[PDB]
Amino acid sequence: YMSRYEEITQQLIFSPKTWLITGVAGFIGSNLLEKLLKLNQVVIGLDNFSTGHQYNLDEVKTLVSTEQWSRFCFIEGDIRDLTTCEQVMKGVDHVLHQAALGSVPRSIVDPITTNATNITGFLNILHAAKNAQVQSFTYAASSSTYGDHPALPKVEENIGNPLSPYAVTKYVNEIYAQVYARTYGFKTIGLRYFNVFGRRQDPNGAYAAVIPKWTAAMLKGDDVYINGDGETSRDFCYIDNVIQMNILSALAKDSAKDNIYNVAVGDRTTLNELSGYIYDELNLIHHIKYREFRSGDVRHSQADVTKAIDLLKYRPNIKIREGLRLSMPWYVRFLK
Amino acid sequence: SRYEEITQQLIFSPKTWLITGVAGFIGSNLLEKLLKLNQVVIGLDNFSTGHQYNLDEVKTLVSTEQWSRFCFIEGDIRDLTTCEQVMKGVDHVLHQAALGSVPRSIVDPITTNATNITGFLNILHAAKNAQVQSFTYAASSSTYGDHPALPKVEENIGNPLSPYAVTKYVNEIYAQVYARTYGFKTIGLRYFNVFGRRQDPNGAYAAVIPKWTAAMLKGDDVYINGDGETSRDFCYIDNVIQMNILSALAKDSAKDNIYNVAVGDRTTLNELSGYIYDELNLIHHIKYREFRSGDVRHSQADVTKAIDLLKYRPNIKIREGLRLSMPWYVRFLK
Ligand SMILES: NC(=O)c1ccc[n+]([C@@H]2O[C@H](COP(=O)([O-])OP(=O)(O)OC[C@H]3O[C@@H](n4cnc5c(N)ncnc54)[C@H](O)[C@@H]3O)[C@@H](O)[C@H]2O)c1
Ligand SMILES: NC(=O)c1ccc[n+]([C@@H]2O[C@H](COP(=O)([O-])OP(=O)(O)OC[C@H]3O[C@@H](n4cnc5c(N)ncnc54)[C@H](O)[C@@H]3O)[C@@H](O)[C@H]2O)c1
Ligand SMILES: CC(=O)N[C@H]1[C@@H](OP(=O)(O)OP(=O)(O)OC[C@H]2O[C@@H](n3ccc(=O)[nH]c3=O)[C@H](O)[C@@H]2O)O[C@H](CO)[C@H](O)[C@@H]1O
Ligand SMILES: CC(=O)N[C@H]1[C@@H](OP(=O)(O)OP(=O)(O)OC[C@H]2O[C@@H](n3ccc(=O)[nH]c3=O)[C@H](O)[C@@H]2O)O[C@H](CO)[C@H](O)[C@@H]1O
Repeated sequence: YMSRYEEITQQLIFSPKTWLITGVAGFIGSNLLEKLLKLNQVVIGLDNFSTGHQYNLDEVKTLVSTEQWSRFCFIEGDIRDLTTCEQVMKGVDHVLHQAALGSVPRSIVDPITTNATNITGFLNILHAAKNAQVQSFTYAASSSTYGDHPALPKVEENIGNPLSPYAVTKYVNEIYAQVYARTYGFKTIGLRYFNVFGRRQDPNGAYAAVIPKWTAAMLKGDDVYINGDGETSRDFCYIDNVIQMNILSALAKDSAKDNIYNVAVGDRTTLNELSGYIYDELNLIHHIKYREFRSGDVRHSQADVTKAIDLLKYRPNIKIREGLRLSMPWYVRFLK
Repeated sequence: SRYEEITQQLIFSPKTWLITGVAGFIGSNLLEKLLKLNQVVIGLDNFSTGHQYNLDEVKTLVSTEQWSRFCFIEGDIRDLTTCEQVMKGVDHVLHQAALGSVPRSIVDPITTNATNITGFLNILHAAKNAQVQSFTYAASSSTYGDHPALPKVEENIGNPLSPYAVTKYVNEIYAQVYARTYGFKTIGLRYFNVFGRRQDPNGAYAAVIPKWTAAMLKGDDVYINGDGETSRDFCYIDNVIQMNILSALAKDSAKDNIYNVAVGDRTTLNELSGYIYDELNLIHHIKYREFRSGDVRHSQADVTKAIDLLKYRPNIKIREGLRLSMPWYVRFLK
């Protein structure tokens, strides 16, 4: 069970609130859209259809009641534009900010647009929220912030130098958030994600995350590439864990705010083991080439998640193996 | 001696310099020096906190031939196309364009962010793609933040205390990342409260020295935010010009590095009001309020790094600096 979460969701259903999800047509955003509409919350959504999709919002329509859906007001717009950020914050209680351009390679290839999206856009949204005097503010940080720090597991206090323009932007999100707490008393929570996966994560496009990437390759019967030696390790975290933690953070005690928390499970899968898992779970649904290391890459990733467990009563319920089983059906229906 | 050695070689084989923030306090002082060295100079400013009249002044201090190898473009660092075009044929970049003032950034962090981050990145990236010989940018002693140790060593850094402080720390991190992923080595200069000729005395954001000088001349109130025991390493302008040039022409091993630019002296605000007063009286010529929010408490540089790797010689200290600066202010404000 996820008791605290269970309690807070109950709390929400009785006294519903108005939420803003930026990046709401994206992977994590539309997943938050699902849960929040299933709790009868009023939700304002903001996306620009950069990496996000209309079909993800169309999917959530089929997944919820028409009554629940009529409380969703979606706005097409850009976080890089301040006035739209201000317009979108009117009467908002809780801010879940997921809008950004991900991908470490994307940021090497084009650090300028990545900067405007992930720094300027984050600040537009943060400032607008402080000005609107929202009840809470939660934003997507990253495990990439750990940079070249060698120790495992990864604790929130200890980071190294950033290895990618992507990492810089996300780290900058944290600095700004902390500084907003210092100067305005606006307390936020930053969630450092550790490779999230699950339903609605884009398998198409040159910048696809590894799990939906390999899944599409394996299904079609194409080559599956391993960047380096495959001993590179990750703490893959199924979406529902991220969903739990965003909501936990939005209704967190005040003393629990102005904090950074790892969002993961505490596990360590190498890229070799992962291929094996994505092979097995696709077999039971009835249907390898090594190259050089990706540049600006983090080597090993494993979260120490006890801070979230401690302060927020986070209870991670879904490990990678169970996560893949729940996700593979969705990907088959998607690429058929 | 190394600085004087360098400046001579510059006279003999002049290089092309890009100065961003050329119409501002530090930038215009760099202009005057470079033009006195017969350097080809390209200047970029948007006249935000800068001034056409600062250029006019430099024009009067330098011959008309030296003034003809100055190409000024009015424009904004926030626009990448202008950052790209201004890099044409450039040898050395001195990046000085930014919006200072901690209080400015508390009222309006979005605007401070756009210029100090977006604009900085714009100019970093263009120089990287232009393949210039060097890139040196203005960093800040503010990025020491809440770190209590004295003196201030480049390595030992605390939490930033303001939006302005963030932007200037971000400049360092991006510079580090560009060295990492693109092999483009830069130098960041942590300036420590610079003063001298052309530091704007007007407006709500004026630094202590020009502001206090202005008010003492006008008989207005002189305000000390808090203790008066709040302390700084006031750096005379000619020391900064020296570092900028030493950094522009560093050997490869001295690049991808950060340097404190200061003198190594600690001066309290109480002491400063006395010093400025002393120096104004010699040219034939106080209320306590609350601490300024997001202020750094004590600031004093250890400048041993710059001395070792860049052969820096901190020449002018507070007193001689004020004596050199005071006549400029009287003539200007009159
Ligand atoms: N996916 C991971 O494993 C992971 C890990 C760490 C951090 N994050 C962060 O989580 C957040 C969501 O990632 P995701 O996996 O859902 O990726 P995604 O690309 O599916 O979601 C991003 C969404 O933000 C929207 N967006 C981007 N720029 C925008 C703009 N300027 N204006 C309006 N909307 C904009 C996109 O259209 C998209 O809908 C991002 O901040 C990402 O950097 C993700
Ligand atoms: N003076 C100090 O005490 C001190 C200390 C540490 C760091 N710095 C930094 O040193 C640099 C020089 O500043 P200064 O002290 O000469 O102040 P200043 O205000 O006189 O100079 C700033 C110049 O940059 C220009 N500018 C601002 N935004 C611009 C933009 N977007 N596009 C083009 N031009 C723009 C302004 O018009 C002005 O000419 C800045 O980076 C400042 O933040 C100053
Ligand atoms: C540990 C870390 O910093 N994680 C962050 C990083 O994800 P990652 O870059 O870790 O996620 P990813 O799925 O892009 O890469 C995972 C690993 O798989 C490798 N790979 C990928 C595809 C392929 O076809 N073959 C292959 O070998 C890739 O080189 C990497 O080592 O950035 C993401 C944003 O996009 C998130 O912010 C993550 O938190
Ligand atoms: C130590 C530090 O972080 N220094 C940085 C910070 O300068 P500072 O903000 O320290 O420079 P400043 O000239 O604004 O003020 C210095 C001191 O003077 C005090 N004061 C000022 C005006 C007044 O009327 N009365 C009064 O008491 C002010 O509160 C502060 O304690 O930002 C500058 C650019 O903006 C530079 O980047 C400096 O490197």
